[PDB]
Amino acid sequence: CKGEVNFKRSKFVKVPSNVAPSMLFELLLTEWHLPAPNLVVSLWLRDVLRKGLVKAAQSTGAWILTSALARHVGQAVRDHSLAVRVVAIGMASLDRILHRQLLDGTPIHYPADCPLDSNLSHFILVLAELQLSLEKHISQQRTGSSIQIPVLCLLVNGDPSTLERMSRAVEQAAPWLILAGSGGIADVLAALVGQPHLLVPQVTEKQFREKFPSECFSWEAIVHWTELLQNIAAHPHLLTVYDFEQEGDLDTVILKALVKACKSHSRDAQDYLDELKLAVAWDRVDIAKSEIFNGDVEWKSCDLEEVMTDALVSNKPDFVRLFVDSGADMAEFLTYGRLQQLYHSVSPKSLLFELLERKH
Repeated sequence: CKGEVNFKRSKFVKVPSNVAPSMLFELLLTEWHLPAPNLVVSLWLRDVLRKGLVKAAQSTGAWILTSALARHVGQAVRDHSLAVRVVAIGMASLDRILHRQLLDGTPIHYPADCPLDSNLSHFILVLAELQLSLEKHISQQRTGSSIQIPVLCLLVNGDPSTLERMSRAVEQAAPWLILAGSGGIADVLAALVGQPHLLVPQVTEKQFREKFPSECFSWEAIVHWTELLQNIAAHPHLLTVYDFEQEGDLDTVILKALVKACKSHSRDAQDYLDELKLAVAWDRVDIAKSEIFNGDVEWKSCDLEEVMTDALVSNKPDFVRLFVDSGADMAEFLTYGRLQQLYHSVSPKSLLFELLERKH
């Protein structure tokens, strides 16, 4: 069901039980008319995040999966939108929303002193399972020149139950990147990950009593969280702890984690190719060179060809230096058609474009 809230109208798509995974995706794509996401991330530290990435997202755009500490960041992103574009989707249930009967049965006034955040301009009215489903759906959807789409899990100061949300997500083939200083289950995660015996039957209780000792817990939930943690810690790939109290660049470790991730899933050219396209977007070319080409992958020219075109078109010289140095023979690459393409891919704003146009 389609609805509009003249609050400047926000879109509502009815999110029925067991909804098709590719249904809400195409609905938000078409009914909301947003551009293709080149990146998706599902939610000192208060400035590091909201400055280094928020600014570095403007270059290429991305999608941010959130739920209306959190209010400060919501207001921050609201302030960031005031100054290619990034979109936010309000995938949320209907039970926790107030005045749900008013919107169920045309500006639906839902003034409540609960209501949803009016900063968002879209929503999907119907929870963790939907998150996992959409994540696996986007991670499979190939945005291309056949190009897949990135999705990441940013964890911060979470609660205990999130481990379950992480547990299945570890099976979801999703890299996890967590910060060590957020102040919740993130810190215990950061502490308990490194062990000779990766398990922790009771010292898990030792730390959960050590960190956040406001509520007392039964031993059954403690041993259950212990087995959950033992199951989660068995995928080092998706798992990636880091610190921002000493030194970093969030988009740098971001690529670091994503790259090490696409390392394990498989070893192909096209496998690494999305990530290489990523570094292309981020110009973190040194990282990839040390990491991707020189790291493991022995490339084939015919493959990298496409990317090479991309890189050149970006006036992006260095990566070309490398890809050529990676053994790309532009002599092989060159085609009068290839140059025809390249030139037709010139900037319309360029006086070159105008001059060529007058010529034509």
